[PDB]
Amino acid sequence: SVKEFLAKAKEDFLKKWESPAQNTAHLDQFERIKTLGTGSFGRVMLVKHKETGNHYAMKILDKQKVVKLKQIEHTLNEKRILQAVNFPFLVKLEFSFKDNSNLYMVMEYVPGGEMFSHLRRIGRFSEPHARFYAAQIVLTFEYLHSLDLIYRDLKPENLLIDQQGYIQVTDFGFAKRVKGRTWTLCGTPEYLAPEIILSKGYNKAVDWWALGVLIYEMAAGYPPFFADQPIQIYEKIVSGKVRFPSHFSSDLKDLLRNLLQVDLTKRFGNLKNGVNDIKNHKWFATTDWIAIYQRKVEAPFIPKFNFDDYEEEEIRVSINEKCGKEFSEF
Ligand SMILES: c1nc(N2CCNCC2)c2cc[nH]c2n1
Repeated sequence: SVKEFLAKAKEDFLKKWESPAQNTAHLDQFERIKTLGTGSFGRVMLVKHKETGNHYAMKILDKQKVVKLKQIEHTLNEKRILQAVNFPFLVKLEFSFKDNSNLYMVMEYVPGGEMFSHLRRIGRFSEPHARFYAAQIVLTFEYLHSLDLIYRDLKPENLLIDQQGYIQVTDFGFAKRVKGRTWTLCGTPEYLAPEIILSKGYNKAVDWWALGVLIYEMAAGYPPFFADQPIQIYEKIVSGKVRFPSHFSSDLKDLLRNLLQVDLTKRFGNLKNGVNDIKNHKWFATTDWIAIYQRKVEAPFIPKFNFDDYEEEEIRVSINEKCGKEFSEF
């Protein structure tokens, strides 16, 4: 049944992967409300789609700046991945379009903010609460890896909490469709697997290491490897020593020791049994996997009807088309 679901999901993905979506919608169809985040070559705004009244998060990217920072192909690959994937815990890309100045990606609005912010506000989660969130990541990585996608950007900041208290994964900035090995040093230091830091190639197993870090951080209220200098963080990561808080259950420690396995060939999620070594672990014994997928489990936290404040700026669109041919495939 899981095998049957994933086989169908692979077919669905490849159809969209090989034949991308047509350009939909225009700027004036959305009322601009508030800036939700800013970056070097773009910003994300809370918008209301006028005709439906639906609220969305619109990513506005400055074309000239994308071209300047050599981010053309990165932008296109990221869009291509977003429009092709379909899973409950991945943010829906609703519309994409472009004008003379900007590229626009209109995504599902996730109102409850980042898990980072939730951790900053409430501290460590109980093991049952950590397990609720962990279960959604497991199923998400199961789905993504079945499509040969490595995520390689798991961190609390990239996990947004929806009105039902469920995770919506944003930021496909480092996501890569790869069969076999790759080498790029990308991602936040705290969450990097030893094989990313070291000169050797890596595969999808890096996502499972990152899951180990996330579960540790949720249950402890701090990351397993931290220091002021990234090099010092790396030294701790490669060394293979983790200190577990005294309140960590035996089941939690065993799962974490197997996820935070320095030898990628011995790491849970990367053995012959695959995801089942994680899903069937004693720590996940109480987890109803179907119920999590269907979002039928009551969440630990429902956001109040969450984001940090940013200064507002109007969308300026030039009367002359910028970088037209460069973004033809967008
Ligand atoms: C267990 N069950 C799953 N379902 C929910 C019930 N209908 C079939 C698909 C999925 C989907 C991804 N991973 C899963 N693990």
